[PDB]
Amino acid sequence: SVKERTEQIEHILKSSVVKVAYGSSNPKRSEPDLNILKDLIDSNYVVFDVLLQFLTHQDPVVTAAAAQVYIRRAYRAYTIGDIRVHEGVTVPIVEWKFQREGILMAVDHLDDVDEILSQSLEVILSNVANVCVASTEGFESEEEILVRLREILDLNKQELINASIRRITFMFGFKDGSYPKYYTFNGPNYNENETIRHIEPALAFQLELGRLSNFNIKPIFTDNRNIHVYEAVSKTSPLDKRFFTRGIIRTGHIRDDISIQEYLTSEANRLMSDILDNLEVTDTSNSDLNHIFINFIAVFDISPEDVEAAFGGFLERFGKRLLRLRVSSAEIRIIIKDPQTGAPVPLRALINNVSGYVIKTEMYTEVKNAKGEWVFKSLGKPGSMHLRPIATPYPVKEWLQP
Repeated sequence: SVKERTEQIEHILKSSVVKVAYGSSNPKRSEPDLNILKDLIDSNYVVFDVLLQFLTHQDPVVTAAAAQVYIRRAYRAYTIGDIRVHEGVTVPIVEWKFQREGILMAVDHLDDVDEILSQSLEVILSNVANVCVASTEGFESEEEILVRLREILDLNKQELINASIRRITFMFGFKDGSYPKYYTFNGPNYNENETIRHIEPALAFQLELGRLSNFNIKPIFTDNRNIHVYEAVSKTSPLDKRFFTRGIIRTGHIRDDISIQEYLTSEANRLMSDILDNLEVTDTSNSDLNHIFINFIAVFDISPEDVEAAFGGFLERFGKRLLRLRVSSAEIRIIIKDPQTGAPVPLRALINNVSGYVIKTEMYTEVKNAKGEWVFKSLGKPGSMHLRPIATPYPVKEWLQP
């Protein structure tokens, strides 16, 4: 796959750019066919892991077709406008509108940023800036690479504001399969939003950090960038300390042999082990109600009954590890494709150790309320949160309030 996908993109981007037959030359710069890219933008598989490669490629016409992907996909749950491709100081600059405007830039090395930055800003808090770096051959530590960003930011600060930059994101490509890195900095003082590291901000909703609105969060950086760990402390009670962990699975390659059930289940396990590793290391001192949240991103042909079955025994299998770490509940978010309609239908497994004697895997779908809001709707018999809103924050231990 890594290779075959990477190969698949080269062709796929170029088929959008080709308008003509053999021999006859094509326009130097035309639009790219959406319909060809519509596979890549709406794909169930991962894309942002390699796609970044094809942004600082040779042909500038390609770069453009690759960026649309990045933006079209990145802002797919947004009503996107029209995209305009400029030429900047060195590299081209892509600009789009959505509902506010966004800038996208392509670079070769972090030393060349300060340059194009200021320039690009001449294209013009409510707007979005984000930058891809092709490489950082020159630095070593991460903290090293940051402090240059902190400069590169603090240096253009004024210009950044004058373009109403809500937030600016620095991306870092790869080719070996690693998911890119991301550093996003907010606001009128430009500063790392540490809580959304290593995710495009448009997709950040994936972590569902809103649901931690009753606690004071702090990330706890990790080798692994599918896993986001947060130390959380009740706003109303400093003794109610917890550890919310927010894993995301996005599928690179499904095998032929194995069913969807087996896939979900193994991929599922594979996180857990890492997840639980990172905890069996970090200082989880007076923790007590720790939480795991696996968010599958692909869409799947499995059926609800199959899904549920996929997670029978899931936790039981890590009994000790979960018990010493004091994890109590899990929550998994899977997306089925309706058998007839083919429409994607999201599910929600919720598994609860609570009432310590047995585990309980409540199941649910997501559905819009009468009022507008999305709502857990139990698949089976009414369960804990049958009409409750999906976006409902985690409640605090009230009996620790002074």
